[PDB]
Amino acid sequence: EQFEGFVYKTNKNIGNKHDERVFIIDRESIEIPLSRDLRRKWRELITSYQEIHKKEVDRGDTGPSAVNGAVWSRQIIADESERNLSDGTLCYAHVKKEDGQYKILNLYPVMITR
RNA sequence: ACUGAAACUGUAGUAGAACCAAUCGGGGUCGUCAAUA
Repeated sequence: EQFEGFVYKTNKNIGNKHDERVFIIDRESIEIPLSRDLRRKWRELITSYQEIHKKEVDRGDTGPSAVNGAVWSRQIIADESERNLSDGTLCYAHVKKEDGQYKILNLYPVMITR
């Protein structure tokens, strides 16, 4: 098949990583309201990712504290703007179809995440 | 159809009385980290 999409890239950020992702926009879609609680959760989540490694990246370390050869995941090296959840930014949404609606539980920067 | 003269706006009086640059804070301490395939 062919599709349009956005490439979601995070760096070679754990050792087994081979492939980035392309969010296939072409085919099917569901718009859901972005509440303040979701966006403030994202801010708290991404500030966590950034602050916990501030000492690491100031030391000039290039990757995770116990996984050599990996490289910092994008949201960690990204600036304050990554916390902001601005228009057109890409996320993973944790979703379930409870009560007959697509409930969005949380927004996450990676598949297996903080 | 003759300019008056001569005479220190000086003398006495404290920009001061009162008010705390101060109140709280052990130079301390432990769990991961990372997201794919």
